[PDB]
Amino acid sequence: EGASFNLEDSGNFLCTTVAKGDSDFLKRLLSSGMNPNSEDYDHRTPLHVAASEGLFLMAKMLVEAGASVISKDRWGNSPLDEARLCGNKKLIKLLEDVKNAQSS
Amino acid sequence: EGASFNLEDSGNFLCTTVAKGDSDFLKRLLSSGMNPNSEDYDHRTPLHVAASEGLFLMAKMLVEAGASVISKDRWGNSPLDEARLCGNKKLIKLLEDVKNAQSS
Amino acid sequence: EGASFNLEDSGNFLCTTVAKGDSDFLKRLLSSGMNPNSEDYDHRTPLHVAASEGLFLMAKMLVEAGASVISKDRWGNSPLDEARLCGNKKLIKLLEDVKNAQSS
Repeated sequence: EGASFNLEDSGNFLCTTVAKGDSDFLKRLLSSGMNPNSEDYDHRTPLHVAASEGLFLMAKMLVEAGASVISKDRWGNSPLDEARLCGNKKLIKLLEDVKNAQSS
Repeated sequence: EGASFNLEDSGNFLCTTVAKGDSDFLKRLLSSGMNPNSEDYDHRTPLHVAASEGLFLMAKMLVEAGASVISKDRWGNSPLDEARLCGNKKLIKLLEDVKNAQSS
Repeated sequence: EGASFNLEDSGNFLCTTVAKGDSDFLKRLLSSGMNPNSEDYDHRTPLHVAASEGLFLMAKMLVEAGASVISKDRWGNSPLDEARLCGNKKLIKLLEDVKNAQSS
């Protein structure tokens, strides 16, 4: 039938979702179609949070959800760059592939 | 009678309140006795968030409520450091004076 | 009553648990008798595979349980070597310090 979450700070809620690590909850959220590109008061995406804490799994779910790897936080660099600094080379290369496809 | 907010991730919620920008709401929350400097998933205290926003008054009552100037973000920077990034001389001076008071 | 898992190749099953991602299960195992230093056919502790896969939380749990981060697998690579393979700074530092304290 159709409903929109329209949660206040939905992006921040997703960032926190990413933070706590309830994987099933975030798969359900992206299943409904919640935009992972929504930022926060820090203007950081949930993808930023996943990269910063190095959540390869959660970040790739957000990537299939359409999160922008090239949307850069106000001071914090692109989520891919955030991943580069945090480490988790696997995450860096995956987000690198994303970034290529996205920038195209 | 004895009342607690009992807010998990209460620092995160205070950061979302900073995002709202409602000084009155924030004052009420603080007056209820909640300022545990719980930072955020991004390890950014609500004082850090307000400093990044450029906020002075809301940062002011956050400082008086108990949020220490020595608190660190994910980068480990003080809210005074984030105000230095902001450059608001009144905010920088406020956090600087409180920092000098608190260093002892 | 004095119960122990007594599992054969329990290290391999621990590593498989790390592959699954169920952190609570692994925590229960290590808290109920499982030794985090248990290896596999490749002489890899769950720290080994966890650091290779970059699973910061679960390698953290076995570090809390306490396992050798100097132990070399079949490749002659320590869980520190696997952390370097992952590149995640948080891991790299965490296993570095824990390995240093234990190696002494």
